[PDB]
Amino acid sequence: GSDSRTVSELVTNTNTIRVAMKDAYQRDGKYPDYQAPLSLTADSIKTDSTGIAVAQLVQLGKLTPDEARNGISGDYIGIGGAITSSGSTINKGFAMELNGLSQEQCRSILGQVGDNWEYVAVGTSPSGSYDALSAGAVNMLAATDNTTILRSLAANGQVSLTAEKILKTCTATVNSITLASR
Repeated sequence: GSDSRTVSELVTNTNTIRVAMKDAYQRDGKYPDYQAPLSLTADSIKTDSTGIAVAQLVQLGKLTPDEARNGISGDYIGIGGAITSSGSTINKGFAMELNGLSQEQCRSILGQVGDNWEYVAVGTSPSGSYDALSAGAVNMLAATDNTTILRSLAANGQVSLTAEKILKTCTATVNSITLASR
């Protein structure tokens, strides 16, 4: 991406969070349910005990508040469950949602991270909201298309998100990216 403020930090945070999520939870074989981080502060990320994943990671000492934050939206990063089969009742994956992105920010982020996640989708969740995560566990096996469900565990779902392909997405004025992994 271009020399645009904050995008490199958010991208790096996605990596840092991935490492921390694996360290905290992978041994359990399942990941935490979504709880909204949208009212957290730099204080309360250290104290909230309702099950917000970034708060858990900070309280485990595996992450700090700046590493948990989306500086583009000004929200702490949303993290919820993801499923790996139809009608599963276990979060066998996790999903993180990056909200409040301009077209350029969204494209830049996809150009840096896209092919490092086995599920990638683009939505329209604004700053202050996590529309995908609040809707439920993310379906990692939804069929891909060229605009919304970009990479998934569906048949032929590990699409290479080249610069050219990224031109077909992030096309709204307000965009969001959901990344998910086993």
